[PDB]
Amino acid sequence: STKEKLISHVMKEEPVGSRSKVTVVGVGMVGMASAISILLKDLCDELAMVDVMEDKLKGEVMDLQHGSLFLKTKIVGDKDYSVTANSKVVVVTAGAGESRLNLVQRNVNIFKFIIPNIVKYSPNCILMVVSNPVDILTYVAWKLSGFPRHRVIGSGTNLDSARFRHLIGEKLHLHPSSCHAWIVGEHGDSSVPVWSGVNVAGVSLQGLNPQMGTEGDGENWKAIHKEVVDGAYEVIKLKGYTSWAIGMSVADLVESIIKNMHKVHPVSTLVQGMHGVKDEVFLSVPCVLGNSGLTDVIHMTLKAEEEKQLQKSAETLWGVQKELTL
Amino acid sequence: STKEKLISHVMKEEPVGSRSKVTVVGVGMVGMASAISILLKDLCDELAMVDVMEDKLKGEVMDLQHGSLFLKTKIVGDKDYSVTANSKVVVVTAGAGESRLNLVQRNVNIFKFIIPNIVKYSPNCILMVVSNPVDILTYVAWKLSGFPRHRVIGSGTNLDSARFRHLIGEKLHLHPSSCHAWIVGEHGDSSVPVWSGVNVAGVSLQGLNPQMGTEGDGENWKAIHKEVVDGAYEVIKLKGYTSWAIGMSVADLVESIIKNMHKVHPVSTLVQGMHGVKDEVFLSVPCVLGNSGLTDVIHMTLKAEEEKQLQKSAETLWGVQKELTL
Amino acid sequence: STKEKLISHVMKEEPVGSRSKVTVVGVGMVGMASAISILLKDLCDELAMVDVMEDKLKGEVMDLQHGSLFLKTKIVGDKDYSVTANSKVVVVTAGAGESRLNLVQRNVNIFKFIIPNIVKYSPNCILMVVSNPVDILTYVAWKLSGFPRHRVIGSGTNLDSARFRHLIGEKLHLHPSSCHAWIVGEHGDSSVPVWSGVNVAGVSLQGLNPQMGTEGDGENWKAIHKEVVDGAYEVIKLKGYTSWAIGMSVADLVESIIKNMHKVHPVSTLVQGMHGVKDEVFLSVPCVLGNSGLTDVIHMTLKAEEEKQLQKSAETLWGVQKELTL
Amino acid sequence: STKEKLISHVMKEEPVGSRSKVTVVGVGMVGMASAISILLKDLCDELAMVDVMEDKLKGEVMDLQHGSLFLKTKIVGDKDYSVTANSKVVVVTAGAGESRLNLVQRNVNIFKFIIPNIVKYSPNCILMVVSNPVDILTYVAWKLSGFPRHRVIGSGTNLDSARFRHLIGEKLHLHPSSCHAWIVGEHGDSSVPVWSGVNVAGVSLQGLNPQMGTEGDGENWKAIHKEVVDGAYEVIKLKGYTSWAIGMSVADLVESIIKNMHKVHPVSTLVQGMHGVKDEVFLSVPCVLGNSGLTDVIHMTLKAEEEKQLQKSAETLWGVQKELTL
Repeated sequence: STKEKLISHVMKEEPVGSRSKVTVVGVGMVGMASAISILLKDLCDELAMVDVMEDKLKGEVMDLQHGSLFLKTKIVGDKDYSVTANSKVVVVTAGAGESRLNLVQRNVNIFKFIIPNIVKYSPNCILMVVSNPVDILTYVAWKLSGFPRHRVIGSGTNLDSARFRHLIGEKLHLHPSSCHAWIVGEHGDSSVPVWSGVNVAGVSLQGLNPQMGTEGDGENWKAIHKEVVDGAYEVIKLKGYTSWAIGMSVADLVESIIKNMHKVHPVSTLVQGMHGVKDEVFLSVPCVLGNSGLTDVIHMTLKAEEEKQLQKSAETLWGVQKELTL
Repeated sequence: STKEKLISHVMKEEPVGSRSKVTVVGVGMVGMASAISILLKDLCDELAMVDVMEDKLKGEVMDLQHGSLFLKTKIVGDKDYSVTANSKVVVVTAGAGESRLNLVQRNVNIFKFIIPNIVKYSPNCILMVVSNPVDILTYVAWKLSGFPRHRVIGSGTNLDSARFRHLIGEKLHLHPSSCHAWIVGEHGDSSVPVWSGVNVAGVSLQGLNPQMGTEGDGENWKAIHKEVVDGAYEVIKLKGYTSWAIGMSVADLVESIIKNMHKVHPVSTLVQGMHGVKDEVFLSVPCVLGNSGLTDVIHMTLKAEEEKQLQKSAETLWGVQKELTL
Repeated sequence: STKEKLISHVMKEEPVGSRSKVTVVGVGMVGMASAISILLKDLCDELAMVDVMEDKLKGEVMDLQHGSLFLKTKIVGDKDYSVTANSKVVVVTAGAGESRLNLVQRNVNIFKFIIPNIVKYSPNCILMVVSNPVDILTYVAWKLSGFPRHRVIGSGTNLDSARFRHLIGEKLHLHPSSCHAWIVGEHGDSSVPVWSGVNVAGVSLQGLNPQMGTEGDGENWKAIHKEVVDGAYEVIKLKGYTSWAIGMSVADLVESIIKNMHKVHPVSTLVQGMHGVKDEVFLSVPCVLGNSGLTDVIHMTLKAEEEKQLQKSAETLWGVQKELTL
Repeated sequence: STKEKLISHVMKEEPVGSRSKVTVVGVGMVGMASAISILLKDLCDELAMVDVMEDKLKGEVMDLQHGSLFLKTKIVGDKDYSVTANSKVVVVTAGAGESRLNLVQRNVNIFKFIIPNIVKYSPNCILMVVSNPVDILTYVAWKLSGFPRHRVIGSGTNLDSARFRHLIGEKLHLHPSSCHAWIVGEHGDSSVPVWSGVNVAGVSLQGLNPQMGTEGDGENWKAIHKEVVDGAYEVIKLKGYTSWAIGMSVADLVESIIKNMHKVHPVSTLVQGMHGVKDEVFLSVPCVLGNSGLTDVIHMTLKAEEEKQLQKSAETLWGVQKELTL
């Protein structure tokens, strides 16, 4: 044949195979936005996709294969989980009148099928849980997977902190990366915007505006936080989905892991014994991320009323968790 | 306020404003895939979006604004075309039992509204036409815009040539960029896969397989070409749309223009007087692209039966064009 | 000829020419490290070099031209300053028993030849002064150039702040970008490490260690600062030059300008009227950078003894300046 | 301490350690240009340096450590080779009236110390030999290392082919990546510019100019080749060294290996049994590169007088080799 006339294999032993392999579970818009952001940034040597909707999957994966010229990653995708084998990272994005309990249980049924097959072909992978709710669901994945605490991570408040920095940048006319601000705790309505850490170039903003975040504030910084959390709702109440920002925040998280940067990200993780948290639950706090997974946590010096909010959420979170069939 | 306590403006004169501004017309999946690929690669200092579907637009643009932390481009989007002002590139992606004539006329009605508003706020912009059919539609945009030939470009056979190189890479187990092959002419069913230029490292493949592309071929290289053109149909017959590969091929085209690389891309452009083409029509041939737009065309040495295919398409293309209300 | 047989020019009007053009004045190791970092990161569409040592220049520029395949920038270099024409940014790196006064005057003689030729071919360029001393020398360039305050920038404490964040990252085992800390004022021995702004994820370090930076400190954070400033001396006392870190910090500064990011960098600029500074001198404070140049300055809330250090430096700086022949 | 108050380690087991580790042997300008290009492009998670000149080394490595903020790689450097442990790639750059025989033997003495220590801490590393002469020296490293053919690669004609494409781009006013041309065989004076493969967009140039490369050529294409090989000499006869282009060509080679791209590069490798080559020697031919190393070779269809040149070089190369003390 032509291939033979043209090429002679000069390697005796079997190829070592991919080494930065990432798998994205789920091909809804959140998976594809995660996948295309990962590919566009050259973060891994192989990207695998997986979902129960076989046709939808094959169309996504065929489409991305067709751009292989502008990329640097091998792309695979299949319904069988042997396609995900030997991943370093597995980003889980599969998802959901009705009760929160019960909406949670369904999402947990979904995880019951997925996790075992992931563990089966990627025993040493790091799980990065992305589907909502993320705090409880990272927990589910963690006990429902057997992995050591450090290999099970929830995306937590990463995007919201990003979104919070973006909104603060627009108010100030500064690029987002020059505005520093952190949102922690339970992702969504009950998250904690830590006003004492909001600074530009180490200059405390609350320092310049002591009422920042309170009812005495003449500039309604609290509404910015509310805007961050109403984020997904406003976008979906507009184009009927959310994806882009999340996908970019996923690739950001993944780059920190695969390049072993020891970078600090607000992500969801086991917080028992932090800030008075009694129960075994997951919440976002600043965490160190590398290729070992989540290696370290940062202890922010939180005021009493902020530790309190974190304790109340853990109770609400643990309320639901005790009701779960795992 | 806090901003004032913190920041003092030390520039007397008005800001010079964005200088690499790109606008993507249309927020279907092709526009967003073009937009997110452009943003992920840091290609411009401002990306603007525009579409008649105001709500859908605002949701897309709000979503991408929310990732501004991981990006380096200012993002705008509005229904009014003053938002597109001062673009360097305008990528047009808006689109369509029924006759091809009439499906074309509708797409041309769409262009009649769009083009004038684009020309109005970006008199010196380069148009890159992407919606199908692309050959006739780049033509429409060109006379319907008044721009000099070089500022009006059709994406032509860029992605298909890419897809062709990808498929050839999978057969050979080589990265796509090491397999060189060109598809020219009218985009779609009647395109020309130039077998004499198919090489790896300057080694002619047809040289090793003289029957390449013909009925005497023992390896059916012709079917690879057919696969490239059945591409969009197979993907859509699977996930119900196409986007990813096109978006990446758009950003590739845009990078070559904005960085002024004088790079060679197979794109659609005026071919009258090339290869015996009599009529005023657009087809893909290798073209030089820079920040001036499309500066040069390459004359491939085509065999007679390949010049013939290009002439027949131009007649079919000019058949439809003469019927158009412009 | 072959070119003609192969290519036909299809553009009637003159090319628009380069639009992100950067010029690096000086081909010592600092210029080349600036140039290669700028090129490796795709920041501009044309990089020009210039230096009085014609042969050395031509060898540097020929060498970088030879890698044009892995790059995306046009590369020029000449002794005549018409080669620098139409730059957006001009990074000035040309440089020097003896008195500081007199070492300064020589560097100022050097600037007297260079600046006028730069202004001549790039009337609207932004100057980024890099050679030491940088605070006085940015000043020299500014009055000796006629440009509005915002188009004249000194690299100030950018690298030192970077180096400070790197050293803090090694002590903490965190990536540099997760450790935030600022050094301001007069670059070198008398710079100010602002301990109140040193934080990881908004968590004040001085908050955890109240003695940070003082003689009561049980961890000698002051020595870290001293290490940052002894930086260039220790490296040169080892390999006989410094370049790499500076070059990377230059490209960082340049990217913020050319992509119009409105990002915050500690750079040297006019500080009269800031923090009790009476005299017309330049020092590093957090500054907003975009494609307009230096648009905004940040007012850090400095303690009295830190405003005092800045005032004393300005007097020492203005001591020398009043002695200069400009 | 502060670190403790701030950070709690939540990982029980030992970190997995770096996974894309590259080591550059040698801190002359070729090593640093290789190192800074590798770092600027985010290609590995750890870059190690090594050289017998301890002080020079420590100054280079300290300098690059100081830019860790703008980078994503951990940087190490030491005289002891345990610092190079667990590298995926080891780029060897250490180097040399007098005879070629004897200049070769000295370079081979140098390799005798280096190779064993490399093999000792990186038993499964891929060697990429860069120092001149490269063809014989890759050979030396190969038998003098014990590695399987595929883990021992010479940089061969990579840069020269790049330089050849750059020069062809300047003549044609096309970006280098759109001009395709290959130089093979023994690197330097006796290399083979394969005129039949010189094309733009699959269009044979020799096709348009049948005399290309010969004494009947009206455009002296042969002189372009001579210019490529006189490259290093002309640059050094100007600035007193060469580095930049080589460093960029090294990072290009390294990216293809670490991302497992299966990309085609003209590199030096065992050619016995190719094109009539009898002897055990190394020359450049198009080779497939991935994370397994050099997996495949391409058989170019060379005319008889081009196979002859390759055979004559192998004899000249094997002339010297038989004289070596290994």
